[PDB]
Amino acid sequence: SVIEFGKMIQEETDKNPLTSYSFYGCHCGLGNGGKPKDATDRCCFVHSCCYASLSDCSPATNRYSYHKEGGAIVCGSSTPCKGQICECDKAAAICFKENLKTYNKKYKVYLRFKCKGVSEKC
Repeated sequence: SVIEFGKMIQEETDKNPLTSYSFYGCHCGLGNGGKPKDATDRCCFVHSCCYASLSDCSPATNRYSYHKEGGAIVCGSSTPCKGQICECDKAAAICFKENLKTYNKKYKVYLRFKCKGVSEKC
């Protein structure tokens, strides 16, 4: 579910998930199309490809089981949907953290009409 995703983002990046990441560049959140802007936008791309692949699981609503024990996020659900959604959410949150060193505040609320250029096959 998205609030679990939100928590993971917080722990890794220390930024507020909705105001930092929901409207970032071309491919964060509801980000339809356009060439990715930077490593962060790309983190967001791969996470969409992650979620679409799990469409049946309803990844935005589906609560799973995870813990941040000893530096790492461990995905502790047994069943596939919950097993894999968590993996996606982790995969992104750690992606953001290691790409903070180029987090660009002028992409935070990016005007997406500037995200022109043919779409990216998942």
